[PDB]
Amino acid sequence: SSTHRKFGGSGGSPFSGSGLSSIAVRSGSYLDAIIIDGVHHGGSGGNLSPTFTFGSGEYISNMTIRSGDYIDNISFETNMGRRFGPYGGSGGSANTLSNVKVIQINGSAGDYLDSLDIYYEQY
Ligand SMILES: OC[C@H]1O[C@H](OC[C@H]2O[C@H](OC[C@H]3O[C@H](O)[C@@H](O)[C@@H](O[C@H]4O[C@H](CO)[C@@H](O)[C@H](O)[C@@H]4O[C@H]4O[C@H](CO)[C@@H](O)[C@H](O)[C@@H]4O[C@H]4O[C@H](CO)[C@@H](O)[C@H](O)[C@@H]4O)[C@@H]3O)[C@@H](O)[C@@H](O[C@H]3O[C@H](CO)[C@@H](O)[C@H](O)[C@@H]3O[C@H]3O[C@H](CO)[C@@H](O)[C@H](O)[C@@H]3O)[C@@H]2O)[C@@H](O)[C@@H](O)[C@@H]1O
Repeated sequence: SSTHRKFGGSGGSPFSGSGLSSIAVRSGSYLDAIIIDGVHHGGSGGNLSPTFTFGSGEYISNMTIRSGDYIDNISFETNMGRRFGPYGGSGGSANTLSNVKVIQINGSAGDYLDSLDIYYEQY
């Protein structure tokens, strides 16, 4: 079994992540875009982060999202102890997925990343 949780506001066009082989973001004050398996969701503002490429057997085990009307910030840790971020600003409020396995990242995006809808197993 698994579950999901949504973060952020009501704007943007919905998207579905197509896998969890790599993640990058564009960010400034907010998350301008999330780039999942090379596929860009969001706008062209901000600056491009390095790409995080998951190794064999590697998955997101902890993730913190700051959000308000948009996604402000993302950070994550993997089951191999590697970290991504934080990227973004210090606005919004923080919520965390703790001791999980992320299986799919969906969301909604326009000029910014408005929302994330994270599907995961809770351990
Ligand atoms: O970057 C790509 C582009 O960048 C450019 O910048 C243009 C960018 O500009 C315009 O928006 C910027 C900015 O303008 C105003 O100041 C506000 O509208 C502002 O929005 C805030 O304030 C309004 C008014 O209160 C709220 O309704 C908003 O929800 C938002 O509110 C948060 O932030 C406020 C300021 O801090 C706080 O007071 C609020 O309390 C609230 O704060 C909460 O949330 C924060 C974020 O999570 C958090 O930090 C806080 O702690 C707190 O929790 C706005 O950002 C604008 O032109 C915009 O365009 C969009 O709207 C137009 C007109 O309707 C559309 O034509 C356009 O397609 C855009 O809409 C799409 O994108 C939206 C975002 O993804 C999406 O929601 C929407 O559905 C559409 O898909 C724009 O992108 C330019 O240089 C440009 O060239 C460019 O391409």
